[PDB]
Amino acid sequence: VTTFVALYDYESRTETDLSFKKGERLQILNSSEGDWWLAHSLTTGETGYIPSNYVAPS
Repeated sequence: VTTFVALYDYESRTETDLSFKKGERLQILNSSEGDWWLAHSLTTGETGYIPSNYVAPS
C-alpha cells in the first residue's frame, strides 16, 4: 500500500508536518516503521510528516 486516506483532521504545528482533512488521500511511500510517516497529499499537493494512527488504506 502506497496510497492512504485520512481518518481525522490534523493541523501542522511545525515546518515538517502536514495539515490535512479527514478524507484527504495521501501518497506514503514508507509506512514500514515509525509513528510519523512522510506523506504527499494527492488531494492538495502539500508534503510532510503525518501521524500514522490517522490514516487508512486507499
